[PDB]
Amino acid sequence: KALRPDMGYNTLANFRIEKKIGRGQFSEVYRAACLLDGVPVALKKVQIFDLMDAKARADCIKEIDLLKQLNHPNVIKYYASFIEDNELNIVLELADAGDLSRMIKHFKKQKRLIPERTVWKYFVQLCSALEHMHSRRVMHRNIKPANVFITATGVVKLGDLGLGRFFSTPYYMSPERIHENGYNFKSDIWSLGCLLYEMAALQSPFYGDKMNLYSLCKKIEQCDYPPLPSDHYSEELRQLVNMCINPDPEKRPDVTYVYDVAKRMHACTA
Amino acid sequence: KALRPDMGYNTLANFRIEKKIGRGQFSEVYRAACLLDGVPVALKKVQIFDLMDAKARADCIKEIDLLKQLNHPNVIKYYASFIEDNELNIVLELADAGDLSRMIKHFKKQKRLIPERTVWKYFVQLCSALEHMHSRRVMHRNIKPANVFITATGVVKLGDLGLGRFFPYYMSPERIHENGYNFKSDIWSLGCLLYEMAALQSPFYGDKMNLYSLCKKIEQCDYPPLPSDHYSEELRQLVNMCINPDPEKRPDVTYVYDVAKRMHACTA
Repeated sequence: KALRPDMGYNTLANFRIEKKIGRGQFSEVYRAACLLDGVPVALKKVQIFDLMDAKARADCIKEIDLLKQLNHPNVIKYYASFIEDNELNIVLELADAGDLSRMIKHFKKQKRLIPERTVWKYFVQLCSALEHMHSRRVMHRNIKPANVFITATGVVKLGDLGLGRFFSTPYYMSPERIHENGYNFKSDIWSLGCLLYEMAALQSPFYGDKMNLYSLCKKIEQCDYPPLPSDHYSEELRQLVNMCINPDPEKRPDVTYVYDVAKRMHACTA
Repeated sequence: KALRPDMGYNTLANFRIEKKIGRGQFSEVYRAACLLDGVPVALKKVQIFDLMDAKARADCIKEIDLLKQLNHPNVIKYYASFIEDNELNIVLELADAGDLSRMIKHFKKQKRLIPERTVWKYFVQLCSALEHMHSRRVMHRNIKPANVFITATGVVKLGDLGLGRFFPYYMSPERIHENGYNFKSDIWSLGCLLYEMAALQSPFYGDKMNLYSLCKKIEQCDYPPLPSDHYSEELRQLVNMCINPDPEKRPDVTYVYDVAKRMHACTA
């Protein structure tokens, strides 16, 4: 099909698909380049007709409409969404950045810890991102190290694809997932708490080895995680983690509060 | 006009107009509130059926469709555009805090120069915004301190109050020759704005300023040189190449962004 510059990012003719890089319940994801400007992008084809009922389709369209309105230094961009060839086509940023997963297993090999000062540098940006998202009534739904990208310069980008430009049972299970299959805005806070623990501890709070799913549910119920070392990490980091990893969603702080703490701690640690 | 959550940001019903904040040749801008999320927005109403012929209507629609694709932290986001009550309605990111115009005046009244460190801190963000617009083949057409918003956190938001892009603050040579507006016309504006950040006045400003003297000063690019004691050769040379009568010899925004990024990294 022939180029149509008037359409910009809103037609498949302006993209060359490279390879499939992902399959989901409802979607396939590709690496593509825009033909107008040569920018590498992720192209998510969602079967809103062939794989969803009417309720799923409408809710998914509403959600993508909100996501492509976000405009924040620390969020992976949704560049476009349009219907063509009977699918919802979503064009997303692939960032020139490593995922926090990679950085974590790096420090692990080198038997070193991320100093509290760097942790706050990264965590304040994630919190800035999530505050932006919750202010437009958008839940993230999969906060994990694989979805957090860090640039050359140390700017954080939160995505939901787990795919950078160059390198690539949900990861942190909440009590409300275990018990009621529920996910709300406070479920993002739970995950954010677990990610702050993982940056300091270099492993998930509910990690273990053998690990029955049943043992993993028992530990989550009791919030039974190894305490962080009080010699390496302030009481205010360890407390923020404890407030976030709370079995009751209602008792977890809102992201405004977590962002405010991250901002005070960035300020007094830099 | 009563609520409809299903219709989203795409009908006037889900918005309360709170006051006018802008007026252009073909448009009014309002501060408004989304009743679905309590988020405050700007609402531009464009008179595509009363002040416009078919050509201008079709051009203005094509442009709005390209503008709503822009997505950059330093560019005012366009959330939605729809036709309702016989206008083209646009729902935009509101930047209701300050702007470069208010900052420049603040420094002017305090009889203080803006430190070069601070100039690059704001200027690299404006360059970032414009590199994004140009990469998508979108001209700004109305670059001036008042259209450069600044959030509480000090994030630059490049906007356009009253779509002055369809119609200046910075008389360019390609206005004096009537010649019309292109990508390198944005670069002229950009160089004048950098100058004004360092001098606290437009490069062609005068007390008893009048069209004759202005046309002469643009013809010769006659602006008071910046104090070499306060502002680097790099900053002065970057102003110098942008303020050039020939659009084809002005640098492209990628080059200006690259210098700004490198000058920012150095002075911090």
